[PDB]
Amino acid sequence: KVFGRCELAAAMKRHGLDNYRGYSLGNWVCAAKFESNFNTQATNRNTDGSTDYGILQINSRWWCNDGRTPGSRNLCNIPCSALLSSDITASVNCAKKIVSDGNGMNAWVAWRNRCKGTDVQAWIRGCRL
Ligand SMILES: [Cl-]
Ligand SMILES: [Cl-]
Ligand code: NA
Repeated sequence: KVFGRCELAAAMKRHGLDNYRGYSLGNWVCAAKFESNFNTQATNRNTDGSTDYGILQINSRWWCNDGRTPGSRNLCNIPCSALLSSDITASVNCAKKIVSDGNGMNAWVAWRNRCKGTDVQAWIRGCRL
């Protein structure tokens, strides 16, 4: 599923992400735009052989099982394929664990480089929430 901007914002707010660990909703929408272009089916292979999955590009080296990243962990206890669903519940729940792990949203490279320090409220401007 390719989300609209305000549609995704409402779903994330309906999933508890607004101000989660201090990150306003616009941070999460900005991250999803530049990680996946709001596409739940996005995948990208990394040099080390791990793969990133879904609307927030969660990496199989630590967070999910895809059967093809030897020596990796599955800290969200899910198959990586579950992160590609049109229902974003599994991605949101796993993102809550990532952002709690000490490094905040710096875990998402595109957030650090394209969202951090910008007017992220602009990403939810005009949405009914
Ligand atoms: Cl915001
Ligand atoms: Cl933080
Ligand atoms: Na894994």
